[PDB]
Amino acid sequence: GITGTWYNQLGSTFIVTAGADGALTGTYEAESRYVLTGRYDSAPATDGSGTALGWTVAWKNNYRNAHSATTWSGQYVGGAEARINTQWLLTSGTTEANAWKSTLVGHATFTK
Amino acid sequence: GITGTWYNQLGSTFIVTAGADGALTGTYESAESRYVLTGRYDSAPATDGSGTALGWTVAWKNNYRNAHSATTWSGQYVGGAEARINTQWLLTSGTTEANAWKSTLVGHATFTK
Amino acid sequence: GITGTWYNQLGSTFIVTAGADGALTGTYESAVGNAESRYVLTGRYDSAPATDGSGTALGWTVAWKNNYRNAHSATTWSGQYVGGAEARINTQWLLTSGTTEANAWKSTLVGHATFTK
Amino acid sequence: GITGTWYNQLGSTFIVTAGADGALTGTYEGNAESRYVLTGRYDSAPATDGSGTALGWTVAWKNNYRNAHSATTWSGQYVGGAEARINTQWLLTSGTTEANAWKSTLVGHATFTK
Repeated sequence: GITGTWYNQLGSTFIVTAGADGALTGTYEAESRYVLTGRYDSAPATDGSGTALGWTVAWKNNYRNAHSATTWSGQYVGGAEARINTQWLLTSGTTEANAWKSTLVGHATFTK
Repeated sequence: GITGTWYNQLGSTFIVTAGADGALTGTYESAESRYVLTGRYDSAPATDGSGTALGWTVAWKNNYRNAHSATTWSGQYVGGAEARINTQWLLTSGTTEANAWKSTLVGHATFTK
Repeated sequence: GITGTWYNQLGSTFIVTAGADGALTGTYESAVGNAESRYVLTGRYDSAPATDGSGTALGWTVAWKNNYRNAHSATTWSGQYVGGAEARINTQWLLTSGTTEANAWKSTLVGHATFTK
Repeated sequence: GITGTWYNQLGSTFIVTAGADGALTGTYEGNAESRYVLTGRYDSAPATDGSGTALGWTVAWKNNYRNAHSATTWSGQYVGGAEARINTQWLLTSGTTEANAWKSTLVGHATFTK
C-alpha cells in the first residue's frame, strides 16, 4: 500500500507508484510540480517493523530552478492509518568557500 | 562531468549516468555487493562558480541480500581536474515503532572520479 | 521563559535554569519518575533574542553517564524556544556513541524532539 | 587528553578544559569579537577496547560584540594518539518565525586537530 497519494502537514503532497522492482516514481506538488524518484525495500520483514525507503527531488522544472535538491529517508507504516515518517536533507549549489552552509536538515510525516 | 565512475574513502564505488532530463541512474557496489541507484540533479546549474546540487537513493536489497535499509545521499558535484562529490547521507533501517527513535544514522562522504 | 520543567510525551522530562549570562543548567530525567535516569545537562541560549516573533536559539548536551550507568554516548539537541499559551521547544538531536574508527560510520544517530512546558 | 587547543580546517580554534566531573568548558575562536563561550559534556570513563570517547558541546553565537541569533551543537568523539583528533557532526539552528522554521537548521561535519 505505498502506491498512492500522500499529504504532509505543511501542505505538500506527492503521488507515487511503487513498482515490484523496488522502484519509486512520481511527482511532488503545474509550476510547482517536480519529478520524484527513489527506492524501497520490496521484501520487508513481517515482524512488525516498517518498510525502509527513500527518494529524491531536484527543484528544477520547466518553470523554475532553485539550484538544489532534497532527499528523504524514512519508513512506511502500513494498515488503515498508514504513514511515512521521514528525515530529509536539502542541499543547494554553493561555492567551496560557502559549502559549510549548503545543507539543511529537517523531518516530515506523510499521510495517505 | 557527473557521468562516470566514483570511489570513496573506504572501498565503495558507483557508476552513474546523468541524463538530459536530470535523472541519475546507475549501480552502487559496496565492495554480489551491487545495488541499484537512482536520483536527480540540477541539469541547468548556475555559472557563477557554484556546485551542482544532486541526491540519490540506494535500498539495500539485491537478489543476494536484504538489509531492510535504505540510504539517501544529498550533496553537490564540483568540477575541475580534481572533480568530486561531497555528500551527507541518511541511513534508515526498518524498525518497530518502539525503536523508531534509533532508526536513522547520519554521516558524510566524499567521492572521487 | 525557558526556566522551568519540560516534557516530551515519550516519558522524558528536564528541569533547567536559563541564566543571565546565556547559560543553561539543569537535570535531564530520561525516564519519568526514575531517579537513576538523571543526568547533568548544560547548554547555551540566545539571551537577547530578536523581537520580531522569531524564536530563541538554544542548545544543550547530555553525556549518558551518571553514578548508576554509563552508555558511552552523548546527545546534543539543537533548536529553538517558541513562546505561546503553550510554550514549546523544537529540536533536532544527534546521538554519538564511542566506536572504533572502523565502526565510526555508524556512530551517530539523528532525530527530532519537541518539548512542552 | 581532551584538554588543550584544537584547530579545524576553516581556521577555527577552540580552547577547552575537560573537568573530572565530565564537564567541558572553554572558548570558541584571539580577538575578542570572535570569541564565544562553550560548554559541553564528555564520557569521563570510556570503554577500554579501542573505542573513542563520546563528547558534545554547545556555542550560542552571542558575545559582547555581536549576536547572530543562533546556536551550534557539536556531537562526536575524541580519538587519542600522537595524531589525536575530534570528529564531529554539527547542528546550527537560527531563531526564525513560524513561517521559516522549516529551514532553521543546517547540518555539517568537522574534524579538529590538536
